[PDB]
Amino acid sequence: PVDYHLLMMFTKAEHNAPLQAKARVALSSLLRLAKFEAHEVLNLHFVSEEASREVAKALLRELLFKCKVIFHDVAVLTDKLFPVVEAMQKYFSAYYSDSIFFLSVAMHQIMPKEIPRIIQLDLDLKYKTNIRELFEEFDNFLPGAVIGIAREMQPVYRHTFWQFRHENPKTRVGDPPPEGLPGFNSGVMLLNLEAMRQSPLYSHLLEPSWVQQLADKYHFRGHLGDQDFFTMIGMEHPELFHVLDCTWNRQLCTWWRDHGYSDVFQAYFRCEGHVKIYHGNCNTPI
Ligand SMILES: O=c1ccn([C@@H]2O[C@H](COP(=O)(O)OP(=O)(O)O)[C@@H](O)[C@H]2O)c(=O)[nH]1
Ligand SMILES: [Mn+2]
Repeated sequence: PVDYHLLMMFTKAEHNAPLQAKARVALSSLLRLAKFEAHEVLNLHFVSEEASREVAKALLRELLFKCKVIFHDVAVLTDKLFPVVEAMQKYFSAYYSDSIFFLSVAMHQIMPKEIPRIIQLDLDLKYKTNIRELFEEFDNFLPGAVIGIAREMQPVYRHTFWQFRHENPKTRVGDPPPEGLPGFNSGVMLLNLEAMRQSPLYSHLLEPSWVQQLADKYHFRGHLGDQDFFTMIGMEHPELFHVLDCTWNRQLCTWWRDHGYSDVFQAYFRCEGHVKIYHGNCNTPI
């Protein structure tokens, strides 16, 4: 048998109608279109609390290749994360309870060594293709590339990196694609735990003094959590990241188009081609 792992955040879903609607659109599209071979098996991980764990199990019954469903305890992962991720919530969430928002960053240390690869996914997504196809992007990784991640389709990182761009007028940090680095979106993340455990550079970029050094270089104080870490790391060492085509995560949020970036917005939001996964971020309907 061959294992394919997906991870999803499903916290505070109890008495949440907007969230449960999203998780219905997401999980229904995922499973209705997901097709695997008979020997191999799809593993669906969830980090949820006892309360939302019930909500998930109840939702999966309506929608059930074998597909094993694993539930991770929110508190257990948080408690495991905290000693590793304390020194970077003061830069990317600029107190203890909010350690679970940096899960992707330390996925290799939290997950068992038995798991070599995982795809962490948002629940405001809509799947337009078979999810087995996305796993094929792992093969397109360069050696020394640890994370598969789609680029950010809003000029958020213009505003976040403002002081660095103010000081470096020639920089590509915060610039639109294809010539510039717009930053990353955390909605669809291909985490190569095997590569993460083995990459010395990534092992060092997780350390406090390194984080401090790099945040200070970019004058970085963000609020986007794990997404902020990868994005900032992506500016220094872009080769750690395998940039997924925009069609694998087409964010639909247009907030910044109407709140300051009307002119440059398109250069970030643009994504030509047949969409494979939609991302209805900032509550944008699909
Ligand atoms: O109350 C919540 C809200 C969100 N999420 C999860 O965290 C992810 C990030 O939230 P959201 O989609 O709002 O992020 P955005 O893409 O809007 O920045 C979602 O996909 C959900 O899986 C959660 O567990 N509880
Ligand atoms: Mn989202």
